[PDB]
Amino acid sequence: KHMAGAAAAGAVVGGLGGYMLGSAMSR
Repeated sequence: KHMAGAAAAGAVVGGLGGYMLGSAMSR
């Protein structure tokens, strides 16, 4: 059930990473 680990790590990193890189490239 490594789906919980990969999903948790991917969701967290994706949130912070998507925001910074998101607003950074947007402005």
